[PDB]
Amino acid sequence: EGMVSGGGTALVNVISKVSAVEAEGDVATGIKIVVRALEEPIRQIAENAGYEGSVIVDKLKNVELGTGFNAATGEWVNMVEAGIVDPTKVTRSALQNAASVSALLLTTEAVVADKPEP
Amino acid sequence: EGMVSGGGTALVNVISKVSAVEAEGDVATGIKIVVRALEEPIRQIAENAGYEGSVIVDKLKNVELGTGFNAATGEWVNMVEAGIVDPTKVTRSALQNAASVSALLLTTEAVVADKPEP
Amino acid sequence: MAKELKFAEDARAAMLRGVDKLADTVKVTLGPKGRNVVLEKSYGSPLITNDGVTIAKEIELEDHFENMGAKLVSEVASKTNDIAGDGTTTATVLTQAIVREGLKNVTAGANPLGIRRGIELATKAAVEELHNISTVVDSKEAIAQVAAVSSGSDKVGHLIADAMEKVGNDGVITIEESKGIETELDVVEGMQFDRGYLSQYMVTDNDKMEAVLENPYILITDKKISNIQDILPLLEQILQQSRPLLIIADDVDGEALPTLVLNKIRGTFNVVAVKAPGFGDRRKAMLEDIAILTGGTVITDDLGLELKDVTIENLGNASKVVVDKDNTTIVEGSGEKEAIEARVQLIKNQIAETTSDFDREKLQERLAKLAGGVAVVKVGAATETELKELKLRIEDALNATRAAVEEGMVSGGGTALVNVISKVSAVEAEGDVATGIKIVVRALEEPIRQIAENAGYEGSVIVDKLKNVELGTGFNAATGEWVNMVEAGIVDPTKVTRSALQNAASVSALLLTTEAVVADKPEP
Repeated sequence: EGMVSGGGTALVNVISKVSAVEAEGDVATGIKIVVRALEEPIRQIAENAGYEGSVIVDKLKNVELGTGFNAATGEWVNMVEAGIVDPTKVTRSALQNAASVSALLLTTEAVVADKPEP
Repeated sequence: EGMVSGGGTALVNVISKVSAVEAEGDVATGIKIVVRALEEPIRQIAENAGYEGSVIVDKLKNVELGTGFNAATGEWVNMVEAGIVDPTKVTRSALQNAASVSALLLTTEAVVADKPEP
Repeated sequence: MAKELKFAEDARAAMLRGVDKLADTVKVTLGPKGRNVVLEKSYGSPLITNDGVTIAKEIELEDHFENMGAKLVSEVASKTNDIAGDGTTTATVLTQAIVREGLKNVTAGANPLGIRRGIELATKAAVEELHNISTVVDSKEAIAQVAAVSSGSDKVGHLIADAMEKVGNDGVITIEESKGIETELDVVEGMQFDRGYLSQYMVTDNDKMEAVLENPYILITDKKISNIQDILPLLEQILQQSRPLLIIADDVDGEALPTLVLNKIRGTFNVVAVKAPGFGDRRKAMLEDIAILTGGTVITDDLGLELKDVTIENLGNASKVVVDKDNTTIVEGSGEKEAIEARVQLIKNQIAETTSDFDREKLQERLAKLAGGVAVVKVGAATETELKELKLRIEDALNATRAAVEEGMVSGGGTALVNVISKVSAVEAEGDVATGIKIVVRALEEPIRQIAENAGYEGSVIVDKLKNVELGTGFNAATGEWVNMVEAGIVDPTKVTRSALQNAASVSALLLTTEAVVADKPEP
């Protein structure tokens, strides 16, 4: 596949293109929901390091492409230069699986499960 | 007294000077306490308007003095020019009263109260 | 006493539960095919009715927060039941729908301020559209027709038309019970001014809330009456005369007001005190006008007259005085016609001489009030039951006629509400503003759907068919046939619908933004 920015930076880097997709009604809502959810990995990583996730997300949305947040040091550097790189296949496979299974679960309406034995 | 920036912008504008105060031990701990707490008004105002408080605080800490956040519009303008101004006396009196009463309460060790009548 | 501080959605959950209870109790009476509801009474047989406002008034919930919701929605309906008798229900239904859907949307994020903004924008657009499409009722024949609908028998149409023409659009029209069997229209010299009673204890007609005085004495003064001692000789004189007393002063307060209230409650004195209309130099103008009409004298320090020196002669006299919560009406003042004519000519000269449009407007108001007179409708019928029924029929007919005269006439049965859906959907917005726009668009279908369901027809089918028929053709719930409402007479005042929509939207916006609810804890 190739190499892309690690640490979830690539996920935020594609937010603009997703928001650019045109839809209406529930389709537009489904677009917005994915737009919101795509920020979860980077925000969670920032919170785990003690940094405020919202601040990191907002700053990342306004920096040049290829520059992200180094959770190890808390400094905004070039991930490619700093070696914080993740395979494209891993990210795209995770996104595809999560989206597909979330779509399957959201359409569930009746659950048949074994009653716990008293 | 005079006129200062409204919407709690003045409170954040004095954070740097408070952090510049030198102390050690519990004195330094209390200094950090006040530094952290001084952001509460602006953050709460931003949250009431639906904006993320942490983002607003972080951005305000890095903008020029005299420019704050207009909660009514969500735009970063000049408070003096936009008329978002608050009296100096109000802010300083509120801060003094809050600090004094918090100091009195934190030193409380035993509470004598009337037992509810059954 | 102990509070029950509660925040977040659970407070709003209780609010919604209360509003839903009240709406489920009220909305079942909506529409011509509305069903009947049974209300409990302390004594006598229980009352069964389909009148929405009474049922809403009688509702009181044990749960404190649900009681808050009920009282809120009731106070909303209060602002609307004043005109006609149906606007007190549609508002409740719209409020319920908007609150429910808005709460559901807010539960999933959707910053409430954006929802409120969208609701306000949609409501403004809907009001604009309603004022756009309407059958303007200004012709005399149309006015007579509207006076001849609702109950309106048939004669009330012509009677109201002639009285309206004689007194004008804003002229005072009064309804009286003639001792004969025929209903007659009379125009006499009278005064109505926007000054209600100072207290409800001296209300003579509890059902109508109005204070009614027959051949009363009228006290006219610009002074403030805070001491009962200032009027004791005059009170004794009037008690000797055993006649009602009307008091027109700058303000009656202090100890004199409770004393007069107690005397009225005990029946010792049939006295009514109201504030003096106008302020400053203006107040003395129509104070003198009232004195001229009633033959009384204004008790002012300029003339050297004291309250204790007031005699029976200086008091104004009239045949009948009606005092409501906000206005006081005088019928057949005892003052000389020539003096009233001279005052009218003086005011006309002032109007022709004044240069200030504000002062000219005030003088024109005084001139029109003095010269237009009062239309008197002496209702006559064979039996007291017939007389009362005719009186009630004329009352709402006059109210609806005035309401149509000011705003106009639109399609009834909620058809007008659906007819404006397209314009509201045409409003451009994004985010939570667009969400609120969709909220209002969905909620606007509630009245017609509810009316269709009450008659047993499927609401969704009615809504879908109505959205695709020509404007002016709606659904007749009485017959189930799609006819021209204007031709079929199913017409509702524009003011009623627009007021209900405005009140419902405003109160729903206020409730959706609520974050913390403070209520008294139930006592164990």
